[PDB]
Amino acid sequence: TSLYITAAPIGAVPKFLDPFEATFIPSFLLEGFFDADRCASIAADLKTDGWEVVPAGGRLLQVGHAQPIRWTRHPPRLAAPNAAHFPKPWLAALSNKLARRIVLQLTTYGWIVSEQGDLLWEHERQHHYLPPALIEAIEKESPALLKNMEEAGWIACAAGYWQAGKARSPYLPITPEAITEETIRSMRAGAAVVHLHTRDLSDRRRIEIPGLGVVTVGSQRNQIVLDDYDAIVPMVKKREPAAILNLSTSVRGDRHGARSKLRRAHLKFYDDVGSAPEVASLSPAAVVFQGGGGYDNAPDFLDAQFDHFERVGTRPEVEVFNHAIVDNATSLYRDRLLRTGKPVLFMLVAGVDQYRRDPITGEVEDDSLIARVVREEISSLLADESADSHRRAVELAIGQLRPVVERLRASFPVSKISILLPGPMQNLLVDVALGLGLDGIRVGLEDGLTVNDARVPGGVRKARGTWEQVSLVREELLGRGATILTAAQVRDMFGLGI
Ligand SMILES: [Mg+2]
Repeated sequence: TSLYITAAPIGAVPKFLDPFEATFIPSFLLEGFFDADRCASIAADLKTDGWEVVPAGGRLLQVGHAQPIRWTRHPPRLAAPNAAHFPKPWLAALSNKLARRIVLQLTTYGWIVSEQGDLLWEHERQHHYLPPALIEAIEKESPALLKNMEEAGWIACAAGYWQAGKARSPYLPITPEAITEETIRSMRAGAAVVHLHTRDLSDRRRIEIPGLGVVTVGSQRNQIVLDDYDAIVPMVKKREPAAILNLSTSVRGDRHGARSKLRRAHLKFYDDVGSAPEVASLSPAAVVFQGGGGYDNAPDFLDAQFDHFERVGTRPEVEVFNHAIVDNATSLYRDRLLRTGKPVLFMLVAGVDQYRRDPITGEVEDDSLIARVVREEISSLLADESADSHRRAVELAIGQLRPVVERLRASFPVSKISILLPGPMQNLLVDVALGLGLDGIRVGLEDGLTVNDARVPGGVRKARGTWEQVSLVREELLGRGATILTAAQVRDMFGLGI
């Protein structure tokens, strides 16, 4: 059965990282150049922005970065511009796990893999830091590598604060302009539908630290930003009118927003475009992440959502986070879902651990589509990094999902079902989707920040963008003999935007 790709370029969780910014702040600058409370307040802000305290033992490579106050008289100029790189044999000296650790960190900082599998940094400035734990691992596995790095200008550091960029990407789009650009690139790479979030950047600010420059903090909080969509919707459709926009109505990060009209205020007729958004998310039960941060979807709220979607001509995409949603969608909300138009759309949020809470006792229990114990087994299998364990993992995933797909298709014979998986589980994505006879596959920085790349040791790096993940999933699908639908084909067969 033919497939359409959904691109999900922004999401709620990951953050943008500027690879030009300092990634390490030594404690001596913070404690020496500010008084006790100002030093303490900055530090708290760094922790809020994901910086972590590290002891001495790290390495810092810096070029053209610091302004004057191994410094001289001025920061060290031990590294000549454009000279820094990690030749493939440097990384091939390491175990798979350690090589991957390094590549993942440097590609978070904007380094790229060449066609020769070298790691390159293609700019004339940087302030890139590796923590003591990593340097220790390298010194144990390959003392010679560390000496090569030091000779290239990787310099020992004291204690301080490290911006690892965990769950960050230098390619995450968080502005209307960046989101429009990525939306268009993902479509050109082959995505038929683009699933969007916006972010509130109103709290961003620059902290200036002498002997280092400026570090930028801010929540980048997931928020439905009406002015951003007022920009994005026409900006996209002036260039690509075929765009099938699927707007998040989620209030992840903000549970108090879950009853508000705001959750449908971006689902309006956009005059500049002559249309409402094609698709928007709808979850017919509370979404309670085992990891925290969920949001309710109350029956009265849902009634209002359905009325609104029907009125403006937006097709719900049912976000199947949990078994509660399957139960509810196939029973009480069945006829309401048919009213909003056929085919009814579903997205299996597979691989993400979920609770269901008992209203009476307040106790929670597992409600995941892939039961947590099974999900945990799958993760363990994927960690074996073997064909034999991968095959077992696919069986387990398929085994858990098959009854869910059968129930959805039994209740909704005219339906389209897609799947997503979190980044570290995505090697299963194609096998699982094809194995289940699904109509679609979703990828993007919302779900995972990485891609496989056999050219580089360790085999894994940060994606260059959602468009790249789209490109790679499209290529794998085509190679398996699959048919990929275009936006224009998806619009027609789904009867969307009408
Ligand atoms: Mg989303």
